[PDB]
This record gives sequence, structure tokens and C-alpha cells, in this order.
Amino acid sequence: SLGIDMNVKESVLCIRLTGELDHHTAETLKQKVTQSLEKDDIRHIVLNLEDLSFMDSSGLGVILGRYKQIKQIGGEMVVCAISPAVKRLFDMSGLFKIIRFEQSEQQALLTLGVAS
Repeated sequence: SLGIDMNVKESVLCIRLTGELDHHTAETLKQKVTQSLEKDDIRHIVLNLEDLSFMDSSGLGVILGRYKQIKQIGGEMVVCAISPAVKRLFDMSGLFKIIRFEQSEQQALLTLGVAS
């Protein structure tokens, strides 16, 4: 199974995903794209998965494809909830810089490092 959560902060909508990260769970975010494609003003992203299990390269693109999509709105792309056996996905891709990840600690910078 997979969960889903959404929060707003100054303009950053935190998305708490709990479950699996696959083309199945990655889909949920897929729809969150169209919505974010044009929400209204210029909000911010704030991903954070506490229930990281499978997480394959299924949503890897769904997240990468958003990075350039989220910035297309006029904001920034943030993502946390990494791991010593999960960051290897982006560590091998070498595009981690395009995903700019952290480690919980980013909980603050997650807000987009621009908002209080």
C-alpha cells in the first residue's frame, strides 16, 4: 500500500508520502504534476517519505521529470528522506545535483531554503 499527505507553508506544499515508490505509487505524484503545473501563484515543494521501502527507478523519473516541471512554474524542487541504500539511485545516476537531496536535516531547507 501507499499513503499520501499534503501541507502548505508560506507557499511550500509538503507532500508526505508513505508506502512504496514505484510506477504505481509514482503515479500519484504524476497527477500532482498537472495540479502543480498551474496551481495559481508560485508555491514551493517539500517532499519527505518516511516509509521508504522499495523505491526503485520507477518514480525516479517521475521525480526528475518534475524537477524541471516544478521549476517551470517558477519555484524550486526539493526532496528528502534519503538513505544509505536509497541515495544509491541518484548516486549512480550522477544527476543528484539535479535532484538536490539531503537527510531529514533538510526538513528546514526542504521548505525550499527560502521561507522563514
